Amino acid sequence: DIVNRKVEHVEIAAFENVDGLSSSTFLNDVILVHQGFPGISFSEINTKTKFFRKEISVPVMVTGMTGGRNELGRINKIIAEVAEKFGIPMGVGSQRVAIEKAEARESFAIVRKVAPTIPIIANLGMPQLVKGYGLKEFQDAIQMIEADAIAVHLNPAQEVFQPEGEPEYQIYALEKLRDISKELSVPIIVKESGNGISMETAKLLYSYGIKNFDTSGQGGTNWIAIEMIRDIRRGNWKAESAKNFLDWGVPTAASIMEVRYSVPDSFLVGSGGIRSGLDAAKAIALGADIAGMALPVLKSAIEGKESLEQFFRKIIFELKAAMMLTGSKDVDALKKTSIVILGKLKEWAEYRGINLSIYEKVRK
Amino acid sequence: DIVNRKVEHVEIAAFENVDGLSSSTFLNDVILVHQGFPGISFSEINTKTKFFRKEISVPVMVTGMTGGRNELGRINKIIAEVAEKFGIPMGVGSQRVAIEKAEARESFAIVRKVAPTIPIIANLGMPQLVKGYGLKEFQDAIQMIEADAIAVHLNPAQEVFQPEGEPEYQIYALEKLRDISKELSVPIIVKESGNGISMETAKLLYSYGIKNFDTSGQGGTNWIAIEMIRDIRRGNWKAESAKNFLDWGVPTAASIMEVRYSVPDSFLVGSGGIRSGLDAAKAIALGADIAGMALPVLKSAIEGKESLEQFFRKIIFELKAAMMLTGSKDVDALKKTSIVILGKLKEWAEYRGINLSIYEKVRK
Amino acid sequence: DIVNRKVEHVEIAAFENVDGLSSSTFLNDVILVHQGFPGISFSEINTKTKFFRKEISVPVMVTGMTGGRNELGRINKIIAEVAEKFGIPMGVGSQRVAIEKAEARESFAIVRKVAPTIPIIANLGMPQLVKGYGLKEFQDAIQMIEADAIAVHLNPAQEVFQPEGEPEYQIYALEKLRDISKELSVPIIVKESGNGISMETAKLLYSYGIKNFDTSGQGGTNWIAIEMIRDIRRGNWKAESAKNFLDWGVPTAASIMEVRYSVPDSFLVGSGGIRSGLDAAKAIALGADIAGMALPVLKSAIEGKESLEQFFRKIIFELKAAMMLTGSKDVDALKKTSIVILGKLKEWAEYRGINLSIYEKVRK
Amino acid sequence: DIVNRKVEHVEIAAFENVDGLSSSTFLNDVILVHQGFPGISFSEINTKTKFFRKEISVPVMVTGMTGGRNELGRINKIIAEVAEKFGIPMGVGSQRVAIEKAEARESFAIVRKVAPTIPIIANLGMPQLVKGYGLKEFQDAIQMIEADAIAVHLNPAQEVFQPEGEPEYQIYALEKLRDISKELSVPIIVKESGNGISMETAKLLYSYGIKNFDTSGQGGTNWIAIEMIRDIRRGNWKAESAKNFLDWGVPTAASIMEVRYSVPDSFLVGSGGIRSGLDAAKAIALGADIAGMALPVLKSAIEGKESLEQFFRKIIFELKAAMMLTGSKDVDALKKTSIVILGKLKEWAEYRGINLSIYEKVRK
Ligand SMILES: Cc1cc2c(cc1C)N(C[C@H](O)[C@H](O)[C@H](O)COP(=O)(O)O)c1[nH]c(=O)[nH]c(=O)c1N2
Ligand SMILES: Cc1cc2c(cc1C)N(C[C@H](O)[C@H](O)[C@H](O)COP(=O)(O)O)c1[nH]c(=O)[nH]c(=O)c1N2
Ligand SMILES: Cc1cc2c(cc1C)N(C[C@H](O)[C@H](O)[C@H](O)COP(=O)(O)O)c1[nH]c(=O)[nH]c(=O)c1N2
Ligand SMILES: Cc1cc2c(cc1C)N(C[C@H](O)[C@H](O)[C@H](O)COP(=O)(O)O)c1[nH]c(=O)[nH]c(=O)c1N2
Ligand code: DMA
Ligand code: DMA
Ligand code: DMA
Ligand code: DMA
Ligand SMILES: [Mg+2]
Ligand SMILES: [Mg+2]
Ligand SMILES: [Mg+2]
Ligand SMILES: [Mg+2]
Repeated sequence: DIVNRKVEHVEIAAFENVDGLSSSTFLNDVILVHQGFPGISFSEINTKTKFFRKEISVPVMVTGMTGGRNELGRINKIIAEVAEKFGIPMGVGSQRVAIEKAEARESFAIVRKVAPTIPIIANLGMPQLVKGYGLKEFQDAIQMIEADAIAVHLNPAQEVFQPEGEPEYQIYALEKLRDISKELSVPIIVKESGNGISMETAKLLYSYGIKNFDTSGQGGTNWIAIEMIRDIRRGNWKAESAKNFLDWGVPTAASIMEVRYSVPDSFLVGSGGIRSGLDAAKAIALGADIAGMALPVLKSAIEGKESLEQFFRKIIFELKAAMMLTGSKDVDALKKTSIVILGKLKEWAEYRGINLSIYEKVRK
Repeated sequence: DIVNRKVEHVEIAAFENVDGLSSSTFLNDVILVHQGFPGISFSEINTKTKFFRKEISVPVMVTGMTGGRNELGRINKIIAEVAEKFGIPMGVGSQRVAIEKAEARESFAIVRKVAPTIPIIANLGMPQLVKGYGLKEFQDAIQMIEADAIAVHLNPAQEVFQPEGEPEYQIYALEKLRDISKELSVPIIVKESGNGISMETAKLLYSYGIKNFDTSGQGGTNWIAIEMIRDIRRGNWKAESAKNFLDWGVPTAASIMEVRYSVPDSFLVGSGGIRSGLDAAKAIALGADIAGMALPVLKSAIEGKESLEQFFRKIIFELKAAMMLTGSKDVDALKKTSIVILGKLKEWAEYRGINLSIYEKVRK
Repeated sequence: DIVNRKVEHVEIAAFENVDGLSSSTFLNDVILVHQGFPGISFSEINTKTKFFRKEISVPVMVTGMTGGRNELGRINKIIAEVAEKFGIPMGVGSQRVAIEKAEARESFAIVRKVAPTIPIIANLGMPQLVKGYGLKEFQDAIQMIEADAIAVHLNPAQEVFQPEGEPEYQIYALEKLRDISKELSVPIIVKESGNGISMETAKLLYSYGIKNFDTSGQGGTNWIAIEMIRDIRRGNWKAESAKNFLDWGVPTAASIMEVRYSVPDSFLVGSGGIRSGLDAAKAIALGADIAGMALPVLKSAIEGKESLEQFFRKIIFELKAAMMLTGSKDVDALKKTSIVILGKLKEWAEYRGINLSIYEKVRK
Repeated sequence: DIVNRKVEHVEIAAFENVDGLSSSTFLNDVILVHQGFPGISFSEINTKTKFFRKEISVPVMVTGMTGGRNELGRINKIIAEVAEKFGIPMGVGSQRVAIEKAEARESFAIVRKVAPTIPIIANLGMPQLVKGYGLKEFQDAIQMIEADAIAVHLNPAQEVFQPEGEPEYQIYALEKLRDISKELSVPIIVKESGNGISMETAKLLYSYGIKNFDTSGQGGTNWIAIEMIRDIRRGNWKAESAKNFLDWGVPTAASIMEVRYSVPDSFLVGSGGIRSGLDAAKAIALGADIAGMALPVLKSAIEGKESLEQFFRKIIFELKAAMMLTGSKDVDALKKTSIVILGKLKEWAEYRGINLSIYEKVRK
């Protein structure tokens, strides 16, 4: 029955209108400065970068989405085999459903069978830490796919509007997560799920030892929309309230700025509405180490292996065109390339006390 | 005949297009910062707060609207009994009509019969203070409903365009109000009626002893539109002039800032176009002690008791979602939560000498 | 034939779409701060003010438009008799046509027959000063209507696009104007004609003794558009060029700021797209001494005396509404009332070095 | 092969929708301040200016476009003979095609036969410098048309999306350019091609001795769009990627500021979406020495000699109208005339560290 949410989630995400619904990444307020003399040739552009103890071919990852039933595993299988082929890391979807039901397990393990070398990232929700999950459940999530890291997701907005949601985010959870991390052999990433990570939340997680963040800002998949749709579907009164919250959250671009600023040494995934290699380039230039994507990977995967391969080919070409046209021979140069910040993003940073001088120095 | 006006007011506000007509709250310029780790659980959120010497369940009030005839009293009955059920304060409409006609009295008194515990707020207009009302009339308004406070409304814009209107706001009235307040056993609130309270107005009222304010800013019920409609209806020439004034006034959000800034210890109702618990959260976060609402309460009340009950359930849920998602365990924490101010509201504050640093400290 | 262009000007201005065509006054960036406690009564509001040596009932004037043929004089007759009834000053149209043709004279003189007490303002164009006009022609313009002042118009944008235009604006014209002003027994006002007065132009005129200005900024009657239509009509190639210039000039609001700032002691008419008594209030609050209007007066005058009477009644009502609602018992108080400046006007002032503190003090 | 590309470029530029496609010059953020007293007469305005060792009649040039086949030469012939008649300089299109194929030569030489006195500017692409071209090729391009200068184009964005493009911009190319310039008897201009010159690029070029720049900013011909169209036509996958890059580049107005700022003594052509004499005047007032145009000259030339004569007549009239209306007797006075800069261009300059005070002094 958690298993039908799982398919309903994928079905609404894949086929309903929830991508950027009434929301914004603020990435239109970021401009990469064009260099008419790049100083490089396209063919010498190098996109390799570090992902924990592995090297990856591109600074992009697929973030966690699904798992829990065999048709969901077939999607994970297509994503994982193509991610392997391209040398990109892949997070799986929440593994709760496979801690609760042994028959859900293969729909996650298939990822590692088909992708033996790339970084694979486990996944469990914060609310499960408040309800009993502890070290052993983390280790089971991890071994089930021989993960190189585990992502713990924050989705309080989703849970608030979810018909059968669990909006429990007591501080005790962080004490538990900090303890669990002492004992785990792989790092923890804390990621949002469409509503973004602010500086208050990043400093707080940081105070409990978390150094790896995934912004998942607003502007991309709108989980408040997804749950609004599930509410409409059951005639649940919450739907009209969800609609008032459609634009709730920290935009992706602002979240990247807030996390890089407030935790200058964090390992940062910039995600939530990254739809092109140009978006990916902007995310990294603003301050992320890697760009994350979920929804468009799902939509291509459902179309098939070849559609997904073409999708990555296009993302990668678009990333390298942005590096070419900013004179960035490598990911490190991209992180330092010249930008312009305009509009609401600029007003957001100013109000929030993001001194642009210190900002430029910190993103580099 | 003032009784026909009372009827025509309700009918135009309920059924014509005057909610936010050519006007704006500026609340879209206020963003509540999302906290992906709230640090609390939904179920522990506490919405109680003080309203003078009483405790109320939710920091929201229904502000004054109607009374004067038995159908108007049936509306007041429904609002009051639901307000009583939910532990929320209720203002009644202008009681002038019941000072002038004894047969109008029961349409107000019904409120206290059906709501014996909640704060009830009496109502008289400023222009009646310059025309002979004094202490006794205030006391009669109060005792008629065993009121816990009396609201004196400012409606000069309305009066100017009213067919019918009395635009008399001589300073003598304030002298009289200050004198009356010496003798009254309950507090006075001064409220606008759709065009908002500016800093010069709030400082002037304060200089005469007024400490309780209700912004009633523009962007909600447009009273200049309502009178425009009454002018059209009678082929009165003033209609075309009212139309040029549709966007006149201080936007709610700016008014909240101006009042809180210029009278930092004021008790503040933030109202005028509050249409969701999210709007209510923003109002409180910006500087108000409570959020006030009138028009959407009227619309639900007209549909009936159950519709009105559902409306409050939804407002309260939305308020709590916004507290949850900012990590606000209680009203006091919401007042201090992180915000961003952008766009025209930012420009309005800057031009008016609202130093944002000092604003932050003052709102807390 | 000059007589024909005068006919054609009125016809295009009255009947074609040239009011505010692709242009803006920037008055939407000026907000008058609402005072919910005005401290006054509508009936005590005083709108009297000084116009040179006379008193006028309202701080509004009708600016120069027409004259030159008998049907044009019938329009001047109607405007003048209504202006007399209301105690408002009236400028006449360029009197060149009546210096050149004695039969054109009565169409100006009728103004003074019918309006024996109000200020009447004569009119000649700056280009004529470089083409032979001097003292005697000014004195002839003045005595023809026993004028209390003479306006000299600037219209270089119009003359550039006019099929038979004279774009001659040699500095010698100012030397001549300065000399003439020594000898004249009435004051000179220099007025633009839909393209506005900048600070450089105001300071230059001031250096030659000019102390009285009429901004005639962009956003109201678009004279470039008028000449563009005349060019289309004659298949003149210039029409396409005029179209690129439709939005050329200083917006009225900016021009009022520029002139009041750069010449703090000037006598200032704020005009160019004043369409309501609210616009008129904003213009005075921004820095003008009086609001000027031309096109809407022509349109009403063409419809008849009673239409024109109704029009002034509405402007006056709207002006007094705005004074009531800002707590302005008189014109002097309106000049000092609180405002907000936002948007492009704000950015215009900042780029042009208009320090807002010193601005606030100067407008007063 | 390349001859076919040359024909398809002209056809797509002339007849498809690529002029300003999803892009912007930012010239709408530049306002020339109107001067109601210009202090000059239209007939005394002088538009002459220097272009290296020649005098040209108007501060406008036609920038390089075509050549390579006899129908392309017939367009070159028409533009050249009209340019000659008007005293305006003309660049030819890339001469690569005529270095590779001797039959393409006459389509360039024709320009000098028909325009013996005006400056003619040769053209080669920067990629060819890394691919074997050097002094001799430059000298051939120059003698082929007895050029007064040679433009070297930057088009890395075009090359990236061009189906058969060569994105090779190694620093060695600049080393070679600098060496060539020692030996050449005419100056070098470095020009972009629709995507604009940033300060980092201008400083880098300057460091290798280049002092002559042509902004060719985004907002006019969109070469990324043109190549997108060629990719669509060939079902080449890159088209979808080009589409994501449609708004890539430095807007013309921003590029003019960046170059004039970071290289104050540069000789500077402002181009990329100059469509009227008004645009031309803005470009010069902002900091360019001359305004450049390509696409609208092509579309006129294709209609014929008389159409192109009419086009120039219009551009020059518009330019002079803008001088007239700013009080600019000559090109030098235009470069110093008062402007306002607003909106995104203002935010762009602030973010990029362009101090407006120092900007003003340098643009003069
Ligand atoms: C269908 C599907 C389902 C999930 C997701 C999304 C998608 C589309 N996402 C959130 C996802 O990883 C990502 O953070 C957000 O979707 C923002 O990225 P995009 O805008 O989708 O690129 C998500 N995140 C998570 O941490 N655990 C989960 O199980 C899921 N589930
Ligand atoms: C039908 C009706 C009639 C009244 C009002 C409202 C409406 C809708 N309001 C104004 C109300 O108290 C509130 O200040 C404004 O309407 C702004 O709130 P809303 O935007 O309507 O939530 C009101 N104000 C008051 O002080 N005395 C009054 O009698 C009236 N009457
Ligand atoms: C039909 C007509 C004819 C003229 C004008 C206007 C109109 C509408 N105006 C310009 C006028 O006085 C005013 O400066 C502008 O029209 C801007 O004000 P409005 O936007 O029209 O209110 C004008 N100005 C002036 O100095 N002498 C002239 O003779 C003319 N004639
Ligand atoms: C048909 C065509 C062909 C060419 C171009 C343009 C056009 C439209 N342009 C670029 C051009 O010179 C100019 O920099 C840009 O087109 C921007 O100016 P416009 O917006 O077209 O005025 C160009 N530039 C150049 O240096 N060498 C050339 O071969 C070409 N070819
Ligand atoms: C976007 C995201 C985190 C989806 C998981 O939602 P959920 O609450 O259904 O996950 P779980 O299965 O962990 O409860
Ligand atoms: C919004 C508002 C204050 C309505 C009451 O106006 P009114 O002038 O009809 O009230 P009263 O009956 O007190 O004159
Ligand atoms: C708007 C305005 C000033 C019109 C008079 O133009 P004009 O050039 O025809 O006047 P004159 O008859 O004085 O040339
Ligand atoms: C806009 C511009 C510079 C066009 C020349 O393009 P190209 O790559 O076809 O030129 P070349 O013939 O020099 O390769
Ligand atoms: Mg969950
Ligand atoms: Mg009243
Ligand atoms: Mg004239
Ligand atoms: Mg090339």
